[PDB]
Formats: sequence, C-alpha cells, structure tokens
Amino acid sequence: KSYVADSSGQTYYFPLIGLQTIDGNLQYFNQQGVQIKGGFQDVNNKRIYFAPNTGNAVANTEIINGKLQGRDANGNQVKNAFSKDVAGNTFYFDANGVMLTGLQTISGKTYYLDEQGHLRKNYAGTFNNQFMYFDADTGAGKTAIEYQFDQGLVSQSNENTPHNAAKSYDKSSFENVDGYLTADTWYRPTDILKNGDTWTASTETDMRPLLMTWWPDKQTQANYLNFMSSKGLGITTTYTAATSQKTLNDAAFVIQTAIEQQISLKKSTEWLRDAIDSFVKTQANWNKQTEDEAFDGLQWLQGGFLAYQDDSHRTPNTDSGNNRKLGRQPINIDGSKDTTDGKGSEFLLANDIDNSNPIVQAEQLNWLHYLMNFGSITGNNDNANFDGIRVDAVDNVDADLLKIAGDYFKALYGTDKSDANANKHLSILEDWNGKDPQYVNQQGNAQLTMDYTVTSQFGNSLTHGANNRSNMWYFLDTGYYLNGDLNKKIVDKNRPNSGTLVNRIANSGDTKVIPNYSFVRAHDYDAQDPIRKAMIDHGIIKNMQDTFTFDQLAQGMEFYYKDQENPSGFKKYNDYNLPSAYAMLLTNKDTVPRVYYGDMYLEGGQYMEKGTIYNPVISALLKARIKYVSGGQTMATDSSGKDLKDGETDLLTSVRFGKGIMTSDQTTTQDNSQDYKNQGIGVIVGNNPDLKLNNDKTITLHMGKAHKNQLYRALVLSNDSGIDVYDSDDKAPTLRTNDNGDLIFHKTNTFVKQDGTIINYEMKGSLNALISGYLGVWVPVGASDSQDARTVATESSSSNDGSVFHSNAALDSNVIYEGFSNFQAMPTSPEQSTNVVIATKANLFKELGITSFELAPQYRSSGDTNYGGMSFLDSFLNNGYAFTDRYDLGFNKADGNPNPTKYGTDQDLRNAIEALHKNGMQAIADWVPDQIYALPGKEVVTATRVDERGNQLKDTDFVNLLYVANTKSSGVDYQAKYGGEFLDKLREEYPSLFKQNQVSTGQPIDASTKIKQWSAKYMNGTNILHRGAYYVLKDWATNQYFNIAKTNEVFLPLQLQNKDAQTGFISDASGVKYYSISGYQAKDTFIEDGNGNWYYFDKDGYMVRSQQGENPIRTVETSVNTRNGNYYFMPNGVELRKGFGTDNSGNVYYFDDQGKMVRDKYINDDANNFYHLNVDGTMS
Ligand SMILES: OC[C@H]1O[C@H](OC[C@H]2O[C@H](O)[C@H](O)[C@@H](O)[C@@H]2O)[C@H](O)[C@@H](O)[C@@H]1O
Ligand SMILES: OC[C@H]1O[C@H](O)[C@H](O)[C@@H](O)[C@@H]1O
Repeated sequence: KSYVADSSGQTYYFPLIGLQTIDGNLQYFNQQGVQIKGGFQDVNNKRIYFAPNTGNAVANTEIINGKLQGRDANGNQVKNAFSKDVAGNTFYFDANGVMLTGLQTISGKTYYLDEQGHLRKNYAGTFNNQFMYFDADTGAGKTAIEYQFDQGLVSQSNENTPHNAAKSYDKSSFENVDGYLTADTWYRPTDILKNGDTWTASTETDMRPLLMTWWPDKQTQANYLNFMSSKGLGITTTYTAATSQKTLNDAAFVIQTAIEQQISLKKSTEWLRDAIDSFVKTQANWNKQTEDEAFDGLQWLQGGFLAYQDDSHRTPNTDSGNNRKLGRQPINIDGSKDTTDGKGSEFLLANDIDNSNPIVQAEQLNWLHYLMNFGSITGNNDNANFDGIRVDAVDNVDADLLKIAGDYFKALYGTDKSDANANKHLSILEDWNGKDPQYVNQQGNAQLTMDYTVTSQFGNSLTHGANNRSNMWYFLDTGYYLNGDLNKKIVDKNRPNSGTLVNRIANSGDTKVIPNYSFVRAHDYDAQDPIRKAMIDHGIIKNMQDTFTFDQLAQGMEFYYKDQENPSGFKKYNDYNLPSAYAMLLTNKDTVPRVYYGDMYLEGGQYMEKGTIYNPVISALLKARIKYVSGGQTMATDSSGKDLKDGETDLLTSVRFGKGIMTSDQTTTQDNSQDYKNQGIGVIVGNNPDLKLNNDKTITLHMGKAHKNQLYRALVLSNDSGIDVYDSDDKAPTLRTNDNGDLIFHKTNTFVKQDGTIINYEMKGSLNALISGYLGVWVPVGASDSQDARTVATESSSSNDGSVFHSNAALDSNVIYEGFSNFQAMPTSPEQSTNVVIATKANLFKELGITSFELAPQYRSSGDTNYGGMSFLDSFLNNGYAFTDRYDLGFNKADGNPNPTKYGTDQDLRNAIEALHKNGMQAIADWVPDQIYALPGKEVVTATRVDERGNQLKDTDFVNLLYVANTKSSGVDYQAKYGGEFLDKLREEYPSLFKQNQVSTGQPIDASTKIKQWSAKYMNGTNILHRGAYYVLKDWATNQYFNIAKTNEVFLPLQLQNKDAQTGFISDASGVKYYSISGYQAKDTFIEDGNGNWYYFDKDGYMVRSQQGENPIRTVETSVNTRNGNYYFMPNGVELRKGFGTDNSGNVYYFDDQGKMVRDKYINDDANNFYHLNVDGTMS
C-alpha cells in the first residue's frame, strides 16, 4: 500500500494495473504497472487526461481535427459549459462541443472570451459600447456602477470622548520622539475609568496606550480587538476592516473596561506594555515587512540599509548640513564613478558614520591621537602607547581618512624623513579592491597596502580544495616578461595591468616595487565562514547570520578542530597545505609577511590555550627567516602552463641568496662583506599528494654561484605521516651543491648526516593532516647561533620622492603578528585575559622575529544589546569590532569595580603594550572609523531604503519616510569625556594639518566643533531596525504626521482633542468624499476601503471615477511620489489592479499589483500566457 518511483522516475502503486483510484484520485496504470502522467489515456469509452506530477485525473483540452475540444475529469467531452485546461485557461464549449469566442451571454450573464477562447477575469473594457468589468471570481460582467465601500459617514464622539481625550497637547501627556508619535506611544487621558467603574481625573503617572483609544485605520483597529480578545480580555473574536465603525468602537470600549480591571487586579501596567509591544510587531506597517529586507551584497550581513536624508522642514536636527557624500573609496574619492559599480559600498554595518563631514573628520583624528598616545593620556606612561595603525574597512569610508592619518604621522613622527622613522610606526590597510595598490602608491604609501594577488594564488594552488587546484606555475606570472620568455627576460612595458604585484621569477632588487604586507589567513579571511559552515553542517545553527551562544560556538569548534587535525588528510572546513603556504610567505622578497594567531594556536577557547599541529613548522620557518632570509630571489616551476608534459612535476623552487647577493650568477658582494656565505634558503613545494617522479627525473635548486660546492642541510621535509622539523645542523640530513651551486634531487635520494648515519628519502607527494603535496626546505650548514640576516633601517634621507614606505631589505626584515581570533572564548579568569598573557609571553614573539604586534580592537563591545534589526557576530562575540564607546578600552565601572573588555582592563593593555616595547616590538591599534553600534537615544530621521552603495532600491515604497532610529549617544560616556579634547593642542602645534584641504570635500578638517555626543546628523544611515515604514504615526487622509512639539503647530486626531471625528465615505452632488478615523478629509491621497478596494482622492477632495464615453485612465501626481503613475479607475472609483483595462478607443493596457500602468515590457500570466506592452503602454 505505497507508491514507489524508479531511478528514471516511473511510478507504481503496490502492483495495481488498469483504472484505479488510490486515495480518491483517479489514475491509470499501464499493463506493466507504470503510472500514467502527463497524457491522455483511453480507458473504457471515455478519454481522460492525467496530470504531469501527481498523475491525477483533470480537465484538459486537445485539438481534434482543427478545432479545440474540451475533456472533463471523468473523461467525458464537454458540451454547454466552461472547462479548463492544465495551463489554467478556462474556455466555454457550446452544445455542439465547439469552443466559443468573443462576447457571450450565457445563463443571463455576460462573459468576455478573447480570440484564443480564454475567459478573461479581472478585465475592464467597453464591451457593449458601455463600460463593463469582468469579475475576478467568475468573469461575469458587472456594470461597476454600485459603490463597493460599506462605511457611510459616522460620528465617533460620544460620552467617553471627553474622558479619553488627551489631558494636554504636548510632551507632558504624550510619549514621543522629537515631537512625533509612535505606534507604542502611551498618553495621559483626561480621566481614567478606574477598575471599569468610575471615571476619575488622571494623575501624571496614569499613562495609557494610544491604541486603547485610537487607531490609524479599521484594519488595525480590528486586529487590535481580535488580539486583546485572545488574551482573556474578551470571548475570542473575529473582526474585519469590513465591520462597521460603530461596532468596532463599542468593542474597543468593552476591552478598555476589561483592561482597567486587570490593571486594578494586578496593580501594574507592565503586563500591558508587553501586550502592546507584541501586538504592534504583528502589524506590517510596524515591522520589517514594510522595510524590504534583502540579503544580496553587503546586505547579507544585516538585512538592508536606510540612508538618512537632509530634510530641514520635517527633521531639522537630523540635517547633515549638506555633507553626506557616499562611497568615496580610493578609486572614487572624487565621486567621478558615482553612477557605476566603482562607487564605494559606504554601508557595511550598524550605524554608518559620515566621514565626509569635516567635523567628523576632525573627531576621527582626535581619536587617532588618543590611540597613538593612549598610555600618556590614561596612565601617564609614555611607554604604553600604540606605534601604528590598521585601517579597518578602507573601501567603506571616505578615502580622505587615509590622507588625514598619513599627514598626522608625517607631522608628529617625520615618517617621510627616513626609513627608520617610517618603519618605527608600521601601518597597514584592509584595502580589498584590486585597484587600491596603485592608488596607495600614487599617494606615497603612507600605509602599507595588502597584496591580495598572492593570497589569492595560495587559495587556488594550495590552500583551497582537495584536488582541482591551479598549477604552481601561476605563482610565477610569466606574462610579466615579454612573450613569457624566461631566457630573454625583457619586461613587458605594455602589459594589460593583470598580474601579481611583485614579480619573483628573478628579483634582484633592480626595479621599484609597491611596498606591501601579505598573508595566508586572517581573523576575517578563511576563518569566519568555515567556522560557521562547520556549525551549520552539524545542526548547531541554521543560517550564517544566525545568532549563536558561546556554548554553541564551543561545540562547533570541537568539530572544526577534529577536521583540521584529521589524519586522513582531508579537510572539509579547514585549509590545506598551510605549512607549505607559510614556507613561501616567509621567504618572499619585497613584502612584510603577516602571521595569523589561528594558524599557530587554536582559534577557539582560551588565548594561547593550545598550539595547532602547524605550530612547530611555522615556528621553525620564522626562526630560520631571521638567520637566513636575505638577498635576491628566484622562483621557477617544473612546468610551462596549465597542462603538464610527460616528465613535468609542477614542483615550485624558490631561492634566496644571502645578504648582498642579488642574482644566480653573482659570486660576491660589492661591499666585500662575508655575511652571505651562510645565508640564503631553498624551498620546494608541490600541490599534488599523489605525485610520483619518473626514475630518470631530477629536480634542482639553483642556490647560486655565490654558493659553489657548499654543504646544505634540511630544515623541513615532508613524508607520509607528517613533516619533520630539524632544529640544528647535526640532527638533519646534509647534501652538497655542485660547482655551479645547484642542489640536485632524484626520485630516490640517499643523504648523509654530517656526523652519523645515512638517510633514505623519496621525492614523493604525501597526504596527511599537515600536507597534501610536497614540501622541502634547505639551509646552509655552519650558521652561527646568533646569526641575523636582517637589515637595520637607515636614518638618512634616502629618497626625496615624498613617499613614506619603501620596499627594501630593511622593510622586509619586519614581521607582523595578527595576534587574536574573533572566536576566542571569554576569559574564564582575569589571569587568562589575552593582554595579561601577551605581557608574560612577549619574549616568545621577539624570538620568532615579530617586529610589530597587531592587537585586537580594544573598544568596549556592544555585546548583546540590540535596539532592533539583526545582531552581528562581532557584537555578540565581543570581539571589539562592534562597540558603543570608542574611547572605552577597558576602564573600570564608575563604582570602582573592574570592567574588562574581552581582552582585559585598560591597565592590562598598557602593560601588554609596554611589555612589547621592552621586547623591541611595536603595537598596532585597530582604527575602526566606519561605524558604531547600539546607541541608546532615539531620534526621528528621514530615511530612504538603499543598497550598500547608497542607491535607492529599484522597487521600494520606502522613500523619504520618517523613521525612529537609535542614533544618539549617552552623552555621559568616554566619548563625552575625551571627544575633541586634543584638537586644540594639535592645531596650535601643527597648524597645517588643520589648513590642508581634503580631496573629497574641497575643505580642510573642522575642529571648530567637538563631538561629545553622537547623533544622526553625523551619520549616513543604519541597518534596518525592523520598526516599520509607518511606526511614526501619520494620518492617511492628509498624509501629515502627528506632532506635539510646539503648541503653535500641533496635529492630533480629533478624538484626542475632544472634537468630533467623522469617518467614512459620503456622497454629495459633486462626487464622493472620505473622512479618516482621525476625522480629516482625504485630499491628494490613495485610500483603501474595508473590503480591500483602493481609491484616489484628488486635490479637491473628490474620489476619481470614470465617466461614460471618456478615458478611464488617469495620470496621478501625489504628495507621495512613489505612487505617481497611470491608473485605471472604474465608474464606482475602484482602482483596477493586476489586470487589463480597455480605454475609450479600444486600446488595451495592463495595470500591476498596485494599480500602476505597465510600459515597455513582456508580462506573464498564471496560465502561461505572454503579453507585450509598448512604450506608450499599449499591448501589442
Ligand atoms: O591573482 C593573481 C594571479 O593573477 C593572474 O591569474 C589569475 C588566475 O588565472 C586563472 O584564472 C587561474 O585559474 C588562477 O589560478 C589565477 O589566479 C596571473 O596569471 C597569476 O599568475 C597570478 O597568480
Ligand atoms: O504522495 C506520494 C506520491 O508518490 C508519487 O509521486 C505518485 O505519483 C503520487 O500519486 C503520490 O501521491
């Protein structure tokens, strides 16, 4: 007794044969038992059609001879009736079986069938030379002469009106924001029906919800009544917008009575606050349904953005003084790409700060100063100050901030004077755009660009994917040379701007190159997604944007760790070949490499709690970098392209020569220094774990003619169970270079230890947790214990080019450590806080050659606070990127008690910074100017719904609407204490910083105004807060928003002022008029009746309606611009929607879901009919 489907999809029911009716559905099965689907089959004397997927019997039409015929569900042909086809079209067939066409009267009703014989529903036309609307239900012609609105003009005032009216028309008696009212506003009524018995004058604390007494429309009123009924306040009820106004008002009062009884019973109103809050979120105008939540682009993070507008008439506190330039990223600093995808994605997260405003620019510099002098200012400790910065989210802010930061460092530290000054304040950019490197270099390299081209290639060739990987050949970028000729090496001057940033095929330091940092992973690259995919994969969460708890994170982390360390060698979430990647990263010339905490220690749990399996290898590479890495570079592959010839291995060989050795063939230094002889390094790496060499094949490392006949020993060698690490010359296998300086390797190798036994080793691809491919690193034997191959930076003015950083051996001697993970657990104890640990362990990083320590952002997390909209992981994981107070870096509570960040107190931070200076390392401050989270104070902004670049969404009604945002800072926080304080001192000492014009604005920064308190006027926008398009209350009739700010310009519903509010439709000799629930006449506005029909009322206050012999199509231009367009109003004023309408001359048009005419496009139908609309609107 079940259906089963085959591999093909044929279906049996156990098998039944012939005509049968399993579960009441008529089906036909062939003699072999297969279920008939999507065809006419003949059973008995009646032909039946069976449906495509279900196989159930249904009406259908087929063409017999040349005439359409109709077949019903029972297989009988249809005569004198309507019958459908599978597509969904209805036809009518006469007594002779033949389909009818055109205008037809049957059974005393008139239907319109088009040429194809399709019954047309929701179709307006002058059919009999007289208007006729064909029903949406059955297609039956009505004259559309009867008015469909059910609500006549009625007065609402009665004996309770003066009691429930507002005590006062001002901020005393009305909960409000900037004067405006909200759905969840409570107010002070004149009197209170205490206990449902006796009316008594109200006391100032006797506040009541506005929704107890007033509603924006009948739909909302009916929903309120039904909702409150369901909570014990009434016998559960169903009311509709169609219910009479009188009945709804009476029912509101019986609910009011019941409410006052439960207030007396509970002696509280908090239960009601929660009931109203809940109810309000139920309504679409007061929730995200009217906010157009979307997830494409950066909207993926939080669900969509609102851009604030400069609107001095309604919302003047929120005006930006014409300073809200969006998307001025480096490539668009001047707005010249505003109309293209080259406009920057200004909106990223939370409240987006307006960094195009000179006043805000000054404040960002104040903050920058505070960070670079944090120790001096907060502990009077001149050794506890940050040395350099990381600029977060470069492409999501105004690029002026780069110049501001650059020039500040020039002024205060003379970074443009020497490499020693510059390199004492190492500064990096998170600048992802592929054209940022060239911009950064044109602007003098004030901060180091990242080099994504190399990070990307690690992804393709090693780091990503179990198998199909780009060849190691791609690391060379041979196109750099003309014709890709590795023999002739003529640089291609006319190259297409496509390639890796720094060529390393034969890098002798002779050509100028763009200084940069590079990495394999980051706190925000190849971490956050895998870690979440793992949680999703094990059912811990459902979505990437899902909120998770720390325990949820801990459980997921256990699977992540299990996958990372899998002995199989396969990795589902984690990256492959990280050792091999680091080997290349750490040997490359002309880069400052950066190392990720999470490749050295586990990304979760406690800080430095447990090393990763990669730790030993990376640690060795790092120490070897200090000893051996210097001089020129070469790089080659046993490969010529995408595809491999017979002998070819695609094994990459990277070499460094030693201090002053720049070339393969250079035999000695120009200054006759000897340091080079025991320096240099050789790296061999493969991406093929199933690699086997031919017996003939030999693989060579050209260590250089400065290293003829020299003995080399292994640092690191891969094998089938792991990667061996050799700590000193004695414990490793040796091998000697030939006369030309080449180390030769074969399929089979017999190496000898310098002293001790022989060793056997195969050039063999391996597969295990540490590698999927090959890795060999070789170093010269005889290296001193204190050997240091690094170059000190020079104090002389090397360059008059104006530039700050220069890619050279001194810059290359640096190493940045990104020393945190976003997924660290919260400290279990004060002693295990990241910054305490960093202080005790500073030593360890000095010996790995770290010259600059990139610390996590130290700002106080906004945490679980959430005023609306989607929370982001930065906030609930307390990682420091999401913060309320920019100057609170772990200060104590005002009561004296400790109040650490996730990383510890402010003292812990100053101690951590000092400890790094005691060990000769710099400390990097994360500068995060793009946004700020969870501001506790509300303001009313004028907002438009936009995508990441601040462009209005295409099909949105959310345009210039009033919205309550959380934009105002407490005014009593550390932003209030330290805001703008250091600027005056700075203007006095370095006037030019304050006189220099910025590019995007034409203006200099403006310190004449200090920011102690944030507010909307300094913001570009916000992520959508799920409050609704009309949470700020508005009268539908006049479209004016209620307000009580100034007694001269009050606007309230008339009930609340104890005046008479009449509401409904009323006819007069001229036409039909409408009065809203608040008692105002509708003018120049669209109005919806209780049955769902829509009407437009013109300037004069009269419903628009079509006349006989005239065009029913009318052009509407309203106060509400988004609704402008061409509409089709019938004689009873009803707007045609989602259907075709004929004009007086016989032309057909189509009108959409919302009544607007559609032009210049194709349009589809539920029955699969296609139509075209010309530009003038007509239907071809
Ligand atoms: O991203 C740096 C990269 O740029 C070019 O190659 C791009 C891309 O070429 C194909 O799509 C391959 O499938 C990828 O692996 C390459 O990344 C340069 O040709 C390449 O040398 C360089 O690494
Ligand atoms: O619901 C289970 C379904 O299995 C199949 O796909 C059969 O064709 C269908 O008749 C049935 O209802």
